[PDB]
Amino acid sequence: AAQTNAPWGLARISSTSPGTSTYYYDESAGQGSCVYVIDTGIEASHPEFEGRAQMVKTYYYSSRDGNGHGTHCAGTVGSRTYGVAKKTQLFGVKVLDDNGSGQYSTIIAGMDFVASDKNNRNCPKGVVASLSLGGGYSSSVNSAAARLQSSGVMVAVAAGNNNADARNYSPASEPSVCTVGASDRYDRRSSFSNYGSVLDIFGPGTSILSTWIGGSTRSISGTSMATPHVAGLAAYLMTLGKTTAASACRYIADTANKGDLSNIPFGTVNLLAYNNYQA
Repeated sequence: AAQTNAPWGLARISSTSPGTSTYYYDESAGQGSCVYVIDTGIEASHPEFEGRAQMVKTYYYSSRDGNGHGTHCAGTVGSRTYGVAKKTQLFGVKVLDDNGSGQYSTIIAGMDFVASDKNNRNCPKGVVASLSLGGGYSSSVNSAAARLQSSGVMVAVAAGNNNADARNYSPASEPSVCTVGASDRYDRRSSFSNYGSVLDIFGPGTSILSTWIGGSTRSISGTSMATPHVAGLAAYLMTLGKTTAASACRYIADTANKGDLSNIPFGTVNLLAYNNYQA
């Protein structure tokens, strides 16, 4: 399959080198795995989804998504057009306020909730979760990902805007999960990317065009956005039948484009993610 003039992210991961606008991917397309959008949830009534989206839990009053960045990244996970895993089902948790922030009680809550929910949904191919989130180191929030990870849910966590070493930040810091950094179209680590030995991968995170609340669609900037790309990709590949939840984070890392990046400070990884699709 070959969806064209594609968001550079999608195009980049389909391709061993930059300067291409076509997302190639399988027929499967991530059909039948589950992805766990842990953000400000989703506006599933957006056309792009076709009703593969649903708000499964909301630690707030209104399931309906307010901020949008939540929905946005669900779009990059698996909308029809902007999505990596175009055929996947998508499950909004709402752990965040509609002005971005939210309590660590309530993230851990929602990290613990997907460990539950995965039984209550049908995820033969396997569950993924995205945490386009984090803040200061907190051993709990890290355990709240390794606990989630130990369950057989592939967790993909963002590294952060802060241009530090990601070691300071949770749930990025965690050993077991997939920390993700962000490339720009010219294969430079974006300067808003958080780096470190901890990391295992760089997605596309600079200027990603995806869905947006109120039916619209737009382009935003963040490692936040690099996460689904890997998430939707791990959804894509657990579907193709190429890993468990616990082995994906390596197999994504093992089958990546080594030494493709510029702006890689010493210690940090030099991988960019790649769907490896012999078209």
